Order: sequence, then structure tokens, then C-alpha cells
Amino acid sequence: KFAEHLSAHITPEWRKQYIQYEAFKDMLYSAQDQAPSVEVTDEDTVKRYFAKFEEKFFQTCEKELAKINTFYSEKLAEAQRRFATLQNELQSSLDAQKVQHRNIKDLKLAFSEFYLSLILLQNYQNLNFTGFRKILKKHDKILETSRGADWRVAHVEVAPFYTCKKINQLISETEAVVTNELEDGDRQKAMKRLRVPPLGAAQPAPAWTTFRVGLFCGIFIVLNITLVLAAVFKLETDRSIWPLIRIYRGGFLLIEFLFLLGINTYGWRQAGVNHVLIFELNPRSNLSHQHLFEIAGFLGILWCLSLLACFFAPISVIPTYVYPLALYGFMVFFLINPTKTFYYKSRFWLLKLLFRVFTAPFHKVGFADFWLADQLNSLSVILMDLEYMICFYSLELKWDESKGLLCYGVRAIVQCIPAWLRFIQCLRRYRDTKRAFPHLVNAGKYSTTFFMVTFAALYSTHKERGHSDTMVFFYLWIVFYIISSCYTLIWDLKMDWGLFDKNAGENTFLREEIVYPQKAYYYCAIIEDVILRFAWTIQISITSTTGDIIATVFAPLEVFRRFVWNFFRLENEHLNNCGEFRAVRDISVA
Amino acid sequence: KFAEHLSAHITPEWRKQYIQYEAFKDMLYSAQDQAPSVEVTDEDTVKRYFAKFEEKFFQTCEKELAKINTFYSEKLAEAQRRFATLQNELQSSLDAQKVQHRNIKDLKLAFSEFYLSLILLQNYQNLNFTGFRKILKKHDKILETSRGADWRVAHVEVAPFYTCKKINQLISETEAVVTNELEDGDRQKAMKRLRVPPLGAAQPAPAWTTFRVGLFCGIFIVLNITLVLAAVFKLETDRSIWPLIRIYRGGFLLIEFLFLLGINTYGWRQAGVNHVLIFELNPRSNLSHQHLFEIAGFLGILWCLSLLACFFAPISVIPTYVYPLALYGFMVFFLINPTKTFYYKSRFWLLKLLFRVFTAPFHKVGFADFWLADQLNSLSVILMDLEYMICFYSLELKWDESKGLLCYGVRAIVQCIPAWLRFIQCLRRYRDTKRAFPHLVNAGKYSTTFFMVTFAALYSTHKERGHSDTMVFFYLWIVFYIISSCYTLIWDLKMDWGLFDKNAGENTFLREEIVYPQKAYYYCAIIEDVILRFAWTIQISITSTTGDIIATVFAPLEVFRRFVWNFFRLENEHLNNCGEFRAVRDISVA
Ligand SMILES: O=P(O)(O)O[C@@H]1[C@@H](OP(=O)(O)O)[C@H](OP(=O)(O)OP(=O)(O)O)[C@H](OP(=O)(O)O)[C@H](OP(=O)(O)OP(=O)(O)O)[C@@H]1OP(=O)(O)O
Ligand SMILES: O=P(O)(O)O[C@@H]1[C@@H](OP(=O)(O)O)[C@H](OP(=O)(O)OP(=O)(O)O)[C@H](OP(=O)(O)O)[C@H](OP(=O)(O)OP(=O)(O)O)[C@@H]1OP(=O)(O)O
Ligand SMILES: O=P(O)(O)O[C@H]1[C@@H](OP(=O)(O)O)[C@H](OP(=O)(O)OP(=O)(O)O)[C@@H](OP(=O)(O)O)[C@H](OP(=O)(O)OP(=O)(O)O)[C@@H]1OP(=O)(O)O
Ligand SMILES: O=P(O)(O)O[C@H]1[C@@H](OP(=O)(O)O)[C@H](OP(=O)(O)OP(=O)(O)O)[C@@H](OP(=O)(O)O)[C@H](OP(=O)(O)OP(=O)(O)O)[C@@H]1OP(=O)(O)O
Repeated sequence: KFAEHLSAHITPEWRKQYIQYEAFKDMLYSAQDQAPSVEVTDEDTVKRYFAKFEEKFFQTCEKELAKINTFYSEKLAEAQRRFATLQNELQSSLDAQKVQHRNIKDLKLAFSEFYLSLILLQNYQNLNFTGFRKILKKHDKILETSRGADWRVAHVEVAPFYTCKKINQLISETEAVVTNELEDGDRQKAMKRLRVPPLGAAQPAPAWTTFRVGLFCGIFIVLNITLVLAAVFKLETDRSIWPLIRIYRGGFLLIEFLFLLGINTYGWRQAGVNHVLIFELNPRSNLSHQHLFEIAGFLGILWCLSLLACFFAPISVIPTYVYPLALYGFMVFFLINPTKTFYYKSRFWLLKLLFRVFTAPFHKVGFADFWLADQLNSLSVILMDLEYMICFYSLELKWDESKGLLCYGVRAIVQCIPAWLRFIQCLRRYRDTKRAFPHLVNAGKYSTTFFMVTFAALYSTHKERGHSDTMVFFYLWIVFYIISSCYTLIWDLKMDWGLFDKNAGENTFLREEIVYPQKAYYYCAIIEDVILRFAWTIQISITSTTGDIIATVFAPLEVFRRFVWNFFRLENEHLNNCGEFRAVRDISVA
Repeated sequence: KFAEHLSAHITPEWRKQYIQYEAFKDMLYSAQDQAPSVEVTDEDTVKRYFAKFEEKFFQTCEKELAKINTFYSEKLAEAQRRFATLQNELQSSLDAQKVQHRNIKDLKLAFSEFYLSLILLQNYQNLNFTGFRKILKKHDKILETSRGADWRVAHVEVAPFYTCKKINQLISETEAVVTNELEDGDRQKAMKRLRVPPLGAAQPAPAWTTFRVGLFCGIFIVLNITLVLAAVFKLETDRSIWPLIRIYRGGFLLIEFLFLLGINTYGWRQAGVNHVLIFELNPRSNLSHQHLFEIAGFLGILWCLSLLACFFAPISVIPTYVYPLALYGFMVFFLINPTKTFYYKSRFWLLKLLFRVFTAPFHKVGFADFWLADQLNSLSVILMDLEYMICFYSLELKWDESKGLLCYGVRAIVQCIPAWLRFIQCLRRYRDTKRAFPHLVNAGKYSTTFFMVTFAALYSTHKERGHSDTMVFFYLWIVFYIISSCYTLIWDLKMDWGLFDKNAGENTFLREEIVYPQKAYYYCAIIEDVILRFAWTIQISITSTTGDIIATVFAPLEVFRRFVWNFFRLENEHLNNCGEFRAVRDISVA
């Protein structure tokens, strides 16, 4: 009932302030078990044990409450100190109208993001009180006394965290001020923006969505079995399937990315590392994991069906080079669907992000656009494809005949588009912050992947012609390979993940604190990301030299290191947004 | 928020006693809209309108509360009157031990079924109070006054339904009496049987189960598309598919039965007609609709795959006459799985039911075994199959050759096994109750389906030989056809469904009350069950004369009338278990 209820309804950034139910329960249960004797020893000696612990208990309760109200009052002062500046800012603004649209618009994200601190603090008044009357009721049950219940009336509801009705009156003035100065009355349009819906792991998946995740993962399994059958029967021929996989690798890397990003969003929501505060999403509406599994499953059904139509060749009139085109025209029409349907706010946010990353020297660099520029250094085969598959229909495809599928620059550069993106983003972080370690470095990390592709291509072109200036360039590519491997594997474990810290202490080789449940995950991953970081630099070289057989088998694997890396790049982030207790974004009105 | 919360957490049998939130809200909203004028008319005249309604409101509130405590106290007295007899019964029992196992066992279903009346009445104290402070808070919000909030302290929490702390002390004595005299202490094994889990429409489907319902309905859709393809391609031949469908019709009628029974359980749970009190299930643990959709989907995957293995003929060693056998050996092994896994209590209850119906002159006739003896008068083709498919492997199958499928009594009687079952059950109802209308009649209903099969078979056998005694028997089958059609279509609308009642009133041609939301469902069904009750008597005759082409197309359709009939046979039941307010079973200890 509660221990779970409390370990779920808790605000992650504050976990070191709640009642610590588990320790209490364990203390009580251990105490009862280590009872001296039922009647074997003397009577009053049994009392001692059932006394000494009683003294210990109410003592640790005392310091326990002492934490709450101290933490509580401190948090409250913050709110008070907020409703101060957050109000005069409106005051100045109000008269100023006689960018104002913008100024008004950002202001409502100040209050809406204020009224989420309070109503996340109000919970802290209840989630403790009715987490303070439960634990006591076992103490009065286990020992079968009443001292606990009495102490509950002796200290708890006299203490300034349950009998301090200040937060509620703050809630009342914010909702009459927002109502009055933001929505021209119309309280209904104000308590639609302000209301906070039960968030965290406390929102179950809307049954229909778990169903649809069941369906699109259902059609998908049979479609995969049908592919594995038919590619071991129907396809059989003398025709080259290398165009077929060289075109159906893009969709696959992009499906294996969204299933894994779904598992990422779940492994974040459950383990407490909030992927809401960091990305700057709005904490009332999100995409829980199920929606990601569902989008991934859907695009997976589309991918499977296009492949099957290519192999089974279902209708004679449509040549065969139209199924891949239809599939990839849908996988990108779904993303620019200009209605307000099928994840409208979602795709619109993602599009704003892409536009602030695919042209990102100019715009600021948040965390969303520093993250989805390290999801493009792994799906970097979906770009050499959307180069190959675009050159191929243009200059190689035979439009005279219905049988289709069964393309000096472009590859070398297009392989380093995302590395260039991130190099520029880090230079921009520098040119604003004025701090080198860590912005100028962490811009080298990508300068190397420039001095790998270039030198590998030089060796390639000078071995194709087979000239004297070839072995020299190869000695250069091989000496820059170890560079662009270590200088990105040390950075993958020291500053991103944050592991290997002197404050490690008990956590052998790890960080001082670890958010994720077990202690073998970190070691498994610290081995994996070491293996799979050498077969991504090769994977870069080979698919740039003068190959696809190793590409289509290392591409689906790189995305796995990106998945196992998201866990820790978001942990090591949250657990730097935890030491300062920050449950709500600081929004700025200008 | 509440109107729904209240229209869901409500105890169906008591719906005519709750606060009637919707009428209140509508009254308030209409009142505010029909306000005389904002300032157009005179000031104090606006007061009149905002006064007259104020007087009206508190008046209808007054009679509203007057209903609750009167209903409440009356319900409480019942509980008190219970804890009386329900206790001395234990008292007498206690000393008697010095069938006792049985006597003890039935006694715990007396308390567990008692402590569900209280904790369904306790809710009635909260679900009203915090349904009495909401409605008022809109009245004080809409009119923007405080009279409502004051009246709340003037009448509500002085009234003997919120300040009557008697039910809770009853809960305390029942759980210390059960703890002490049923479980030898061991409070943990008593508050495992007594606890009531949030029931009704208030229990969401356990996410994993909605997922699995998504999966087994996912593999199923592609498997059906593959069947429709392959039976329009792979099967093609000169071999007779009549054995193939004459064997794969059983599984289909049994799948189309469980999907539809799932839709039945949902249409019951949602529309309020409880399928829990009537079947005598235990109200804490049930099978919500999702579990039925999931079992149906699973047996559907098995059916589809067996069919596909028959058509695709996947492995050469296993002849082809082994796939239907494997499918139907699994569909019946799933039902006698002697572990405690895969719906253990469920299948064990269903098996106890079958054993109390397939031999049912002797056992009592509850409602479960009167209901699942009218689910066997529709799945009556699954018996002429398990006759045909059993005779065929025995005396027709060619075990010498691997190619298999591509069998004077038995049919005539086996068609009337379930009609015989129900005829006997009604005779047993008579031989106990001693009442004819409705037991002796409603035993005729099945005597006719005896004088239809018999006479149709007589005409058949005398036309095969083609003798003089043929046209006479046909004039008899045709005169008993209209009998066995009208005498079961009038009974399908007058006593089962209960429709066409003189107390109809406003509900044209219907019953006085209707539990189901709309008013076109009843007419649609009253037309349907008229059409599909003539093509079930034919369907009986044809598949008994000397055919399958019309059988395999009317069998999947009869089950539809059984589905559309379950709705109303359970409505017309619940809405006779509602007039007496009975939310808990009366269990008897002997
Ligand atoms: O909050 P965002 O930015 O994520 O999205 C909302 C915001 O968009 P935007 O500011 O234009 O980027 C407003 O748009 P807008 O043009 O109407 O007005 P402004 O541009 O804000 O002046 C808002 O209206 P409003 O609340 O300001 O009146 C609402 O409009 P719409 O859908 O038509 O819904 P209604 O408002 O008509 O019900 C938008 O969507 P939703 O929130 O889902 O409804
Ligand atoms: O209540 P039912 O009839 O629907 O089912 C229970 C009841 O069955 P039955 O009376 O035999 O028909 C008891 O069986 P039983 O033989 O143990 O004892 P009795 O025959 O009742 O004397 C009960 O144990 P118990 O609670 O009485 O000790 C429990 O057994 P089991 O798991 O071994 O129980 P635990 O060891 O986990 O308690 C059965 O299932 P569950 O309730 O799901 O567990
Ligand atoms: O009577 P029992 O022994 O069968 O059950 C206990 C009962 O409290 P009771 O006995 O009435 O005082 C539950 O509260 P309840 O629903 O009555 O609610 P109210 O308090 O009455 O509102 C309580 O949940 P909780 O809500 O306090 O957390 C539960 O804790 P459980 O979830 O198992 O474990 P935790 O998560 O608590 O550690 C207790 O079981 P045990 O832990 O074994 O003692
Ligand atoms: O602030 P607003 O005006 O946007 O919203 C109102 C708000 O009460 P508030 O304003 O504080 O007085 C809700 O209660 P809440 O969460 O505050 O709960 P507390 O009681 O405060 O704990 C109330 O639900 P609820 O009162 O039935 O639980 C809701 O009615 P709606 O959902 O339609 O539910 P019904 O009308 O169908 O019942 C009201 O909206 P409108 O009906 O449009 O006026």
C-alpha cells in the first residue's frame, strides 16, 4: 500500500527530504524480531528492549520531523520570495502596453510554472502527514502501545508543516491574479492552464494506449515472421539485394531508435531521473513510454509492409521501386502533418527542435538540442542512405522497366554532417559562456571525427589509384583512429556519464551516488560502451573508404550504444539538478 | 471530475438513493442561464429570481438529505439485525464441534459477505458527503454567495449519516470476531479475506492485461488476413474443403462466443447491470472484460495457426489430419489444466458449472447453470461437430496415407442434448418450487424443439425412401415449426427480456424502466431476435434432415442472437434484483 505509494508519488529531486518510510518500517520490523525473549528471560528485562528501542524510535522520529518543517519553511520562503518578483514583473508589464504578445506569453509560463512549485509543495505537506500517521500506526500496532498515537497529537499537528495554512492561501491569490491579469476574467481558461494533473509515475497509461501498443507490436511480430520466411523462400533469385537493404536500412535504424527511446523514457520515469525538467517540457502533458512504443510500432508496421510488397510484389501495375518510396514518403509525411491530429504538439515540438539543431550555430543551445545532436551521431547511416537512395532514383533507376531496385564528395561530407553539427554547437556554447573546459574540449571530440574520415578517404583514394602517397596516409588514419577512439571513450565515461570520480567511496569505480537500482548495470555498460565505441569509428571509416555488409550489421548496433548511453547522460544530468532541489523550471519574462 | 466519479463509484442497486448530482448541476446551470437580466430590469427584481431559486434549491436539498439518512438508517438497521443472527449462528456452531469443515467454510462466506455490506454502506456515507460539499461549492460559486457553505454546517454534518460513527465500530467488531473465531488469531489471514478491493467500474484494467489484449488481437488480425489470402491462393485444388470447415467450425463458434461474451461482460459492467451479484461470483475478484477478450484472442491464435498449418502444410512428417486434432486437444487441455496457473480459479469454477449442468436433474439450479444452459442452445453446432469430427477420425480417416482430411441416431439426438438439458432443468425448478407459470411452461419451450427435430427427421427418412408416410410428416414438421418459433419468440420477449409490459408508460412498447443508455437498442434487438429466431429453427431442421453450406453460415449468426440476448436476460434480471436494494449475496450456514 504506502511504501510503494510513497516511493512513486514522491518528487524525485526531493527524495532526501521525505519521511524515509522504508527505513522506519525496517527498523520496526527488525526491532520486533530481535525481541529478547517471549517470556524466557525476566519480565522487566523484556521491557528494557521494548523501552530502549521506544526511546530510540521517538528520537529518530524527532529528528525526522525536524527535517521536514525546516526543509518545508525554507521551500515556502522561496515561494514567497517568488510571488514577490513574479508579481512586480507583471506590474511593470501591465502599464507598459500603454513583443508584448511575446512578453505576455512568456509571463503565463512564469505563473503556470510557479503554481507548479506550490502544488508540488502542498503535496509535500500531505504526502508526509499521511505518511507520518501510517508509520506511527504500525508502531502502535507492533509494540501494541498508544504512545505513538499520542505523540502524533503531541508534535505532528502542532508543527509548522501541517498547521501552516499559507501555501493554500498562496494558491488562492495566484489563481485570482492570473484570472484577473492574464485571461480577462474567464476563470475557466485560467484553471485549465494552472491545474496540475497527477504526474510522475502516478499516471497510468490510458488503457487505450496500452492496447494500441499491444496491437502495433502484434501485427509487427507476425509481419517479421513473414519477412523471415519469405526472404528464405519468395525473394530467392540472382538479383542483388544490396539495393534492397541499402534502402530498407534507414527505416530500420529509425524504428530501432524509437523502440529503444521508449525503453529509455521508461527507464527514466521509473528510476526517478526526470526527463521532464531537463528537456524543458511542460510537466502536465508528456509522452510517457507507451506513446513512443506506439509510434515506433506504427512506423514498424509501415516498414514491414513496404518490404513485403517489395518481395511479394503484390500489384503488377506499380513497379517495385515505388514501395520504398511510399514507405519513406509516409515516414516523413507523418512528421510534417499540418493538421492538429496524430501527436500535433509532439511533432511540432520535435520540428522546432530539428530546426534549432540542423541550423545550429545561431540559436541558443538548450539541452534538447544538445541531446538530439548526439542522437544524430548514431543514426548517421540514415543520412548516407538518404543520400544513396536519393542519388539512385535520380541517376541509376530504370524508369523504362517495371523491375527496378533488384550512387568525389558526397559520402565523405555527409558522413560528417552530424559531427559538424555538434562541433558547432560546442563552439557556440564556448562563444557564449566563455569557458573552455568543458566547451572548447568536447569540441575536439568531433574535430577528430573530422581527421578520421578525411584521412581514411585520402588513404582510400590513394590506394584505388595505388600511388606512393598511400601508406603514409594510412599511417595517419591509423594514428588518428586511436585518437578519435580514446578521446571519445574517456569523454564517454568521465564528463558525460560522470563515472570514475574521486568521491566514489563505497561505489567501486563509480560515482558517489547512483540513481539506478542495481550496481551491475554500470559495469555492464562501462564494458559495452568500450567495445561498441571501437566498432563505431571503424564503422565510420569503412563506410567512407573505397563495406555495406559490415555497415548493415554495425549500424543496428551503434544505435544500441546510443540507447545504453542515454540512461547515463540523463542520470548524470538529473543528479546534478538534484543537489539544488529544483522541481520547476526557472522561466524568464522579458 | 465528480459527476463521472459518482456515476462510476456508485453501487448500482442503490442509484435511486445517491445525491443525484446531475440533476443538481443541471438545475444550477439552467438557473444561472435563465437569469432575468444583467442590469436591464430593476435591481431587486433580479434578486427575486436569484431568491426564488435559492428558496427552491435549499428546499430540494432538504428533501435530498431527508432521503439519505432515512435510507441510511434503514440500511444500518439491516446490518445491526444481521450482526445479530450472523453471530449466534457462529455461537451455536462453535460449541458443536465438541460437515464441520463445510459448516465452518460456509460461515466464512457469511462474514466476508457481511463485511461487504458495511463497507459498501460506509462508502455511502462518504460518497454522499463528499458529493454533498461539491454540489454546494458550485452553488456558492455560481450565485457567488455563502448561504450554501453555511447550510452545509447547518444541516449536513449534524445529520445522522455523516456524524453516525456506528458502521466503523461494526467494522471493528466483525474483524476481531472473524480473527478470533475463524482463523485462530492470525489477523493477516483474516484481513485478506475481509478486505474489499475498489470494485465496480472503478478498477482499471491491469495495464499488462490491456497490453496482452492488444497483442492477441494483433497477431490475430494478420493471421486472419493470411488465411483470407491463402485460401484464395495456396488451398486451391480439387480436394473437398467440406471436411476442413466441418472441423474448423467448432473452434470458430467457440471463439466468436468468447469475444462476444467479452463484449457482454463490458456492456454489463458499464451499464450498471451487475454480473457479479447474479452469478454468485465473489465481488472482490472477477473477470473484467479484458480477460475474456484475452482468452478469446488466445484460442483464436491457436485456431488460426492450426488452420494455416493445414493449408500451408508446414512439416511433411506430420500428416495433415494432425493439426485440427492438436488445436482441439489444446482448446480442451487449457480447460482441464490441473496446475494453479493460467486462470486457475476461473476454469475451476467453469468446470464445477459444467458438471452441475451436463448432469443437471440432480443438482440445484442456480442462475449460473440456468444461464450456461442457454449458451448451449446456441453453440449446438459444436456438438454435432464433436460428433462428426470424432466419428470421422474413427471410421473414415485413412491412416495409411499422409494426406488426410481433404459420419441412424447420433445426429438427431446430439442436436437435442442441450434442449434436453434445459427441459430437465426447468422440470427440476418445478419439482422444487411447486410453481408452474413459469416453470412447467418454459419447459414446453424445449418440448417443441423435440417435436421439430423428430418430425423433420421422420419426413427426411420417409422422403429418402420416398414412401407414402412422407407428406403427412412434412405437414407435421411445418405445423410444429411455427409452434416452436412463436412459442419461443413470445417467450424471448415477454418473460426473459420482460419487454411489452402494461406498465410501459412513456417507454413505448418497452418496460417501465430501461437500464441501457439509448432507446433504439431495444427496438433494433426486438427486430433482430425476431429475424434470427426463425433462422435458428430452420438451422436446426436442415442440419438434421437428409445443408452444411447453410449450417456454417447460420451457426456463426445464431451465436450473435445469443450475444444480443445476454444483454437483456441479464438486465431484466438485475432490474428485479434492484427493487429490493440487494448489494450482497444472502449466504446460508448449515
Ligand atoms: O500554449 P501553446 O503555445 O503550446 O499553444 C496554444 C497557444 O499557441 P501559440 O501561442 O499561438 O503558439 C495559443 O494559440 P493562439 O493562437 O490561440 O493564441 P496566442 O498565440 O497564444 O495569442 C492558445 O490560445 P490562447 O490560449 O492563447 O487563447 C492555443 O490556441 P488554440 O489551439 O487555437 O486554442 P484556444 O486558445 O482557441 O482554445 C494554442 O494551443 P492549445 O494550448 O493546445 O489550445
Ligand atoms: O476460498 P476458495 O475455496 O475459493 O479457495 C481457497 C480454499 O479452497 P478449498 O476450501 O480447499 O476449496 C482454501 O483451500 P485449502 O485446502 O488450503 O483450505 P480449506 O479447504 O479452505 O480448509 C484456501 O486455503 P485456506 O485459506 O482455507 O487455508 C486456499 O488454498 P491454499 O492456496 O492452499 O491456501 P493458503 O495456504 O494460501 O491459505 C484456496 O485458494 P486461495 O484462497 O486462492 O488460496
Ligand atoms: O489489517 P492488515 O494487517 O491486513 O493491513 C494493514 C492495514 O492497516 P491497519 O491494519 O488497518 O492499521 C493497511 O491500511 P488500510 O488499508 O486499513 O488503511 P487505513 O490506514 O485504515 O486508512 C496498511 O496499509 P497502509 O495504508 O497503512 O500503508 C497495510 O500495510 P501494507 O500495505 O501491508 O504495508 P505498508 O505499505 O503500509 O508498509 C497493513 O498491513 P501490514 O503491513 O501487514 O500491517
Ligand atoms: O476551477 P474550474 O472552474 O476550472 O474547475 C472547477 C473545479 O472546482 P473549483 O473551481 O475549484 O470550485 C473542479 O473541482 P476541484 O478540482 O477544484 O476540486 P475541489 O472540490 O476543489 O477539491 C470541479 O470538479 P468537482 O467540483 O466536481 O470535483 C470542476 O467541475 P467539473 O470538472 O465539470 O465537474 P462536475 O461539475 O461535473 O462535477 C469545476 O469546473 P466547472 O464545472 O467547469 O465549473
